[PDB]
Amino acid sequence: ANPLVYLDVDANGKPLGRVVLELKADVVPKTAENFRALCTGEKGFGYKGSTFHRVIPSFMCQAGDFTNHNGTGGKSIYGSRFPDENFTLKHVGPGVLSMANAGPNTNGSQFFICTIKTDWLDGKHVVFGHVIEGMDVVKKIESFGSKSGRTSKKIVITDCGQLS
Ligand code: NA
Repeated sequence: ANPLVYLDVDANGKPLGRVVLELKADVVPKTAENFRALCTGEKGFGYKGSTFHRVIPSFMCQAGDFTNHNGTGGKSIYGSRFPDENFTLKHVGPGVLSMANAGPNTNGSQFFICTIKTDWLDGKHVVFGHVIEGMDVVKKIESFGSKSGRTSKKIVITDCGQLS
């Protein structure tokens, strides 16, 4: 039942590779389905053509603000925001896929892929998947970040979709 989706990512127009993510529809179906549909674009909008705007080495790579491209925007397939579904899944290490937010019950479209264990985010950010393949691509993304989050190159999700 768990979708496999993919992100194809470049830096300054140069492809970095493909990240494959499992979405834990068995634990957080509402959150998984939001991300799944934003990968396919089947609601008429989604991640394709948007950026990793905030990338912090030894922390995480954040993306999904396809409206403002700076961390202030994005929207879910349900509306602008939707509640925290649950906090069952934990930030157990590199490769965890989790919802960015602006506090309780503010999930939109922004998400992050961890590059370390970010356990202090447990109970505050909804984990909804993990990297199946392409953690080397995530590390390439991470290499273009900074401790401030600002990236040294424009990191673009050139394509995305569902594999199964
Ligand atoms: Na720190």
